[PDB]
Amino acid sequence: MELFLAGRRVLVTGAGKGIGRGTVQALHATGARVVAVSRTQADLDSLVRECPGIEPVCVDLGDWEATERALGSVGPVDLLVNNAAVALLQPFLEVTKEAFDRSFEVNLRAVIQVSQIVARGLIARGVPGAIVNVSSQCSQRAVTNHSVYCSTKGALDMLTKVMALELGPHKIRVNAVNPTVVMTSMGQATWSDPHKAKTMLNRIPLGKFAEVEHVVNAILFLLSDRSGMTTGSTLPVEGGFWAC
Amino acid sequence: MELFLAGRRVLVTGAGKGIGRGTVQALHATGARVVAVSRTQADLDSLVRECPGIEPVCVDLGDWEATERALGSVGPVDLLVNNAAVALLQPFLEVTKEAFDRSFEVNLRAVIQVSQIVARGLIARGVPGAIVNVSSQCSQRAVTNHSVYCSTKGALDMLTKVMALELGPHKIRVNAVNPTVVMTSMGQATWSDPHKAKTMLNRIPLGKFAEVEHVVNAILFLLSDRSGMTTGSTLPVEGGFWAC
Ligand SMILES: NC(=O)c1ccc[n+]([C@@H]2O[C@H](COP(=O)([O-])OP(=O)(O)OC[C@H]3O[C@@H](n4cnc5c(N)ncnc54)[C@H](OP(=O)(O)O)[C@@H]3O)[C@@H](O)[C@H]2O)c1
Ligand SMILES: NC(=O)c1ccc[n+]([C@@H]2O[C@H](COP(=O)([O-])OP(=O)(O)OC[C@H]3O[C@@H](n4cnc5c(N)ncnc54)[C@H](OP(=O)(O)O)[C@@H]3O)[C@@H](O)[C@H]2O)c1
Ligand SMILES: O=P([O-])(O)O
Ligand SMILES: O=P([O-])(O)O
Ligand SMILES: [K+]
Ligand SMILES: [K+]
Repeated sequence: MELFLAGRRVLVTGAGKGIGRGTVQALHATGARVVAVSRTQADLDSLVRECPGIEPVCVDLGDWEATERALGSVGPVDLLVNNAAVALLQPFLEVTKEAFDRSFEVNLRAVIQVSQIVARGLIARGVPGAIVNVSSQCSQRAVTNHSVYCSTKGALDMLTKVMALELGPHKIRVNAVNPTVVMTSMGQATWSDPHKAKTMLNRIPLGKFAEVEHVVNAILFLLSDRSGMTTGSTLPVEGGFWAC
Repeated sequence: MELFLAGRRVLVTGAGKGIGRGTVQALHATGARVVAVSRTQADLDSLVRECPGIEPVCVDLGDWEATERALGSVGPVDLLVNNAAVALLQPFLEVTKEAFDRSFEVNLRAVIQVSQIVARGLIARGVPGAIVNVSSQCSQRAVTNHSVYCSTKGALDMLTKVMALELGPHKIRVNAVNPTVVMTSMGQATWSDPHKAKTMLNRIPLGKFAEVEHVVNAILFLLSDRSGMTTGSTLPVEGGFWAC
């Protein structure tokens, strides 16, 4: 099923590791031109060795001022994948001001900032485009010790809908994908213990966690014109967790 | 908190046992006039003995024609509680035509028929009113062997919403209540295995099942003018089941 990403310029945040890195790889291989944004330069360095021709951009997206100086000069971007996030887990009664702030600055405020930059350029060129926000299964279902993280993702699902509403007349689509655990570093830091994992597994009808590949496939579908009448949506990649 | 039910005429379906029976008693105590509809006569005989003054109507609500003949002549009814239902549990691959038909005739078609009769009368008298549909936590979360039952409750939630929409201009509110397991006869036949109740109990934050009185409290709030701007909703009485 052609998806018409060959040739397009795509920006991916949090591309150094995990889902964002596999997204860059998938995109490169299909022919799109990629701008890889990430916090750690050594991740970008290896990625430009593996995926020749991408453009690396190293910046901490939690810093509004520094992001604007690094990204303002990126140029024409057709497609955008907002993937960077942090997961700072704390029981509710132990949540601190600093964990709150950092989590919201990276997981949500950055999503606004980068999206504005790409959406202003699409409008100025008068062309259509698409944005995918990587959310989570726990945007809609509570998990212990995840009150701050799950609130950013709950906020992100809603941000996705207002973006979709306000950007729809400029033919820019905006969608979220909501995966279950993925055994990236972020998932393995938390669900590596056979027992905690087990309690989640028993709730997943397909009886397994997601692979990076499942997530990328959903991302690529939502970026392509194949999903031309889908916007404001939250696409689950959670093996059926939300259904039961 | 005055909910001003005294003096109005309320119809309750499935009044012979469980939540419906508990609803009739609560209303009876508050001075409302109750029409009690149920399938089994002996259930209504003892109900009239404990709550003198209620009007019993004995009829099988799955029978459209008998219901019309039984209820067409019931008089001014201000408030309606659609509580009667059947739970015919079969694995999806064993669902039969008969279990399907019987479940939808009782759990949904009867809701339409009795609500039409009550809504027509209210509109003729030009007075406001309120309808509560008793739904379920399984209206939005799947449970094994409940494909038909959960579908009737999912249909009920949505019916509630269209009812709310069309009857809104006539000052009739329509809401649903969505309880977790309750240890009526309906709850005791399924969840009586200790290992059974355990699976679900661990997914309920308040760590217990619902009592009849919790459900009745919610029905009464939704019938009262205390909930005057609430229509088309599904109020969970499930100890937080839906939240995680
Ligand atoms: N893995 C799962 O269990 C899972 C489940 C549901 C949803 N998700 C979502 O999937 C997305 C990716 O997660 P993942 O598992 O791929 O995580 P990961 O393996 O930890 O990678 C996240 C990437 O984002 C980068 N990043 C984080 N904060 C940054 C910042 N302030 N500025 C620039 N880049 C930053 C990280 O860089 P550094 O490592 O250099 O900091 C890393 O390259 C997230 O939005 C996450 O919430 C993941
Ligand atoms: N108990 C639970 O765990 C639970 C959980 C979530 C939601 N709910 C909902 O709560 C409501 C009541 O449940 P419950 O536990 O109170 O059930 P129950 O104890 O079995 O009582 C149901 C009542 O409805 C009557 N009824 C059933 N079919 C009828 C028909 N065709 N015509 C006339 N009357 C009929 C029954 O009469 P007969 O017994 O004489 O047939 C009985 O009096 C239902 O809508 C049920 O789906 C119950
Ligand atoms: O809700 P998560 O922790 O499985 O992403
Ligand atoms: O009606 P249920 O969801 O308690 O089985
Ligand atoms: K997670
Ligand atoms: K049930």
